[PDB]
Amino acid sequence: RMKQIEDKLEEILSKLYHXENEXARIKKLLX
Amino acid sequence: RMKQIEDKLEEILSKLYHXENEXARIKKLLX
Amino acid sequence: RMKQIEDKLEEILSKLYHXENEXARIKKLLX
Amino acid sequence: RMKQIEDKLEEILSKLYHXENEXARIKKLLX
Repeated sequence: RMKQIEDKLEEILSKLYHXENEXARIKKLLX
Repeated sequence: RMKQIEDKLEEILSKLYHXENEXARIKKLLX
Repeated sequence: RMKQIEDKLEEILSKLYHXENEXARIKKLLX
Repeated sequence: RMKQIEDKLEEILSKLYHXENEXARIKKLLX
């Protein structure tokens, strides 16, 4: 269950990287 | 407690999807 | 340690609510 | 593994502080 929790936290970190990707996209629209 | 933690992580993932919807709403205002 | 982890996840959820607060403030600047 | 999970949660919180850094930078482009 700890190693299910770590691999939920990895796919939270992936959906923060998708944070990062939108924040280059908005900074084209605004930068 | 592990399967309480996994179901806090699910309702963090839900509030990243609300990330996603706001980052659609801001791209109507800016796109 | 599980109920330390749950209360790190509470203070991640709080800093997603600060997500919501800024996505109110940017939507004043743009809405 | 609990104290591996807490230290994934710290490096999630760090990548939320980077939320905070960008939401200073966009609030220069817009404020």
